[PDB]
Amino acid sequence: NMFGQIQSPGYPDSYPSDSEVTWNITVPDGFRIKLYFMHFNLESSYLCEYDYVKVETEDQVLATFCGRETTDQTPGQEVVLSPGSFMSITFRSDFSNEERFTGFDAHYMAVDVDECKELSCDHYCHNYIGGYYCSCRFGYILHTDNRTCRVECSDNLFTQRTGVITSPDFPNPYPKSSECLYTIELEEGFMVNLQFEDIFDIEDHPEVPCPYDYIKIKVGPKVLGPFCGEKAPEPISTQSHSVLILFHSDNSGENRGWRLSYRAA
Amino acid sequence: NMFGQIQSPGYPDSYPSDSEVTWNITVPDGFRIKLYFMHFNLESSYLCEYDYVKVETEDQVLATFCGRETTDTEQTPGQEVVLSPGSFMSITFRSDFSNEERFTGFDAHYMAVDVDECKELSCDHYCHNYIGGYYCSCRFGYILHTDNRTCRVECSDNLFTQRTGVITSPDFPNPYPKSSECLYTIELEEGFMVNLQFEDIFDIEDHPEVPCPYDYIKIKVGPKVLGPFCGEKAPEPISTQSHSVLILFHSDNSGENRGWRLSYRAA
Ligand SMILES: *[C@@H]1O[C@H](CO)[C@@H](O)[C@H](O)[C@H]1NC(C)=O
Ligand SMILES: [Ca+2]
Ligand SMILES: [Ca+2]
Ligand SMILES: [Ca+2]
Ligand SMILES: [Ca+2]
Ligand SMILES: [Ca+2]
Ligand SMILES: [Ca+2]
Repeated sequence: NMFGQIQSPGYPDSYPSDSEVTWNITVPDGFRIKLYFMHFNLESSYLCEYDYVKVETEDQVLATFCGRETTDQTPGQEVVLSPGSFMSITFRSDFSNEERFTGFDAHYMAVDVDECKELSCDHYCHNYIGGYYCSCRFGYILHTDNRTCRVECSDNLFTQRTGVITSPDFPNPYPKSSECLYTIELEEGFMVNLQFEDIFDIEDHPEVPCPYDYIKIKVGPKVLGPFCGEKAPEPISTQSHSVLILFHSDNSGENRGWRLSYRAA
Repeated sequence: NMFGQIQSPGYPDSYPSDSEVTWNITVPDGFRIKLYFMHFNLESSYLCEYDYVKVETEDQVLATFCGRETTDTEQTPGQEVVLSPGSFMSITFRSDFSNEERFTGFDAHYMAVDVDECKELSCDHYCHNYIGGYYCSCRFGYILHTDNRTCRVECSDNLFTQRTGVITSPDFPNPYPKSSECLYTIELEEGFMVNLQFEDIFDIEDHPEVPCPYDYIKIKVGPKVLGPFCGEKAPEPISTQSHSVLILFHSDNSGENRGWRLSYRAA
């Protein structure tokens, strides 16, 4: 079902009267139908109510043709493309073909849908015949949704008296679908003070507290947050030599993220 | 296997030294292979002699890449697509013994691409392309021959009974249909004798050495066949002693010759 030919009854002779033939064309998923004509010779009438070639889908009429390609409503060299993978064609003939119209000769074929051109791929889209797939930029990992591109952002440990911690690629949009664990572990006796600076931009919601992306900060047996939005939390003075910062990002958005510096009190 | 992805060993980490991997890609008949790269980071060398990605067929090297996409004036693939001539593509990544610098290799993607045979022993009239193949069809009034390629006609449904008349090759003086077999029959009453006379253009494919090996006219009168006739020069007028004559016109699968016209008169 990648291709086919269709003719009116009797072709290349004049078609009979009182005839009605329907052809249903189905192609696999990821394909559309292309239809064109090499010969078209029908009765010409007002809005093709008498004799006609009707091209339609299951819920939509794509085209209706009648008349003669010579001096007339005809398809001409025009291609009829279906929106999806289905096309129905009906040739109808009324009660009298006294002029001996010779009908039509048509050809159809499956055409690949280019999904990349038509929940899209986060980074790269790759089209192929019958489908498509997504891939990611260097340094990113395709998520389990087969669509978004996450990163590994947990392989860290901050042990020095002062330091800087940011969302991945800050201040460029942070990676979607990621789960970053930043760990501060200073020397016993040191107490960590946290301080946000620069751009702060974490996707939020006007009514619901941080339903999408957020920072949580665990110090001792207690979690601070979640934090999101355009306004950073106020500086945080812990009484702890160790702090965990968890940054969660969902499958959507282009927010720029956050930066913090830490210092021992 | 209409598509696939290929990476260097270790990707996205630096590739190991002394490694050699070949990927053979075969697609069905009527398809070609399209190959492109999303990341390319190799050692650079003269003719890519050290580290390289070599793209080839069974008898032809299509491309050889090396170097890093960052630095320019290089032998990297860039955004360029590599297209195989046929339905086979072989790819070899080679890394020599010297990997001082830590190059991260490559990320490649390939897919089958339909050959458009109509664009790229061809259809006489219409060619129709589809995914994985193609077919021919004919103009209105013609019939696709058993070769699935040339377009013949029915040209034998005739009978000339009038005292005078005109007979021509089909569509004269436009090119006559290939692969056809026309039978023209003149039948007059007993005692009439048919004279034949060619006129206007006469153009039947011929050969300089061999008598009419391609197309020809034969004319049967009584128990005798005249001809075969072909070429650019019509036979001289033919006076039969017969009230009935058969003209056979044969055309082969090739050529665009304009044909012939004759008038007849029953004496
Ligand atoms: C003509 O077409 C048929 C299919 O319709 C094909 O199988 C057959 O082999 C073709 N003839 C030649 C000589 O290829
Ligand atoms: Ca009618
Ligand atoms: Ca596709
Ligand atoms: Ca988000
Ligand atoms: Ca090397
Ligand atoms: Ca094709
Ligand atoms: Ca010829």
